[PDB]
Amino acid sequence: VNSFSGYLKLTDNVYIKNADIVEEAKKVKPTVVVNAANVYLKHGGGVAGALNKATNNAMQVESDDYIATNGPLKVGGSCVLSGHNLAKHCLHVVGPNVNKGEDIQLLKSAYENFNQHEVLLAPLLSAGIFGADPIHSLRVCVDTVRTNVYLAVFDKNLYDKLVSSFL
Ligand SMILES: O=C(O)C[C@@H](NC(=O)c1ncnc2[nH]ccc12)c1cccc(F)c1
Repeated sequence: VNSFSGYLKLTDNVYIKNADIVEEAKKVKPTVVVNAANVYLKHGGGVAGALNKATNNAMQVESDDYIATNGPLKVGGSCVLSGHNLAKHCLHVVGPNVNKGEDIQLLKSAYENFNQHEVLLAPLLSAGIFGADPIHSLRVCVDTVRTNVYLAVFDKNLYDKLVSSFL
């Protein structure tokens, strides 16, 4: 039994809510919050910019040290860093950015990173400004993630569309 509230159950292990992931993280303080990162961990906009802003830029400072040491992530890859004031850990996951020309088949690989963690608060990878079909992303999520995932969808109209079209 945990502290997530108001989530709609989609499957045995996937739950969904129309919510700002930052506000959910502040309220729940989960073990793992997922960031929709890019390979450079440059947290400018979207989920990443919003999470980083809520950490007072500490996420960016930590991320720059990570990249200076290790180089960039792969599309489809991830790294575990601090969750700062928002969570114990942040799992930075790189879904493909279709607007940048990245391979949509890598979305499944991106979601596979979630399976290394028992419970996650996460956004809908590759949706919105990353340019992929969000209905497809939700289907890949449900068909790939086996651990317990609480999805926070920011856009209200999108949430309603995802629920109403879910198979
Ligand atoms: O509208 C949506 O859900 C899709 C969108 N999500 C957000 O931008 C978002 N989600 C939750 N809390 C948030 N707080 C501030 C922004 C924000 C998105 C776009 C690309 C990759 C993703 F993984 C998710």
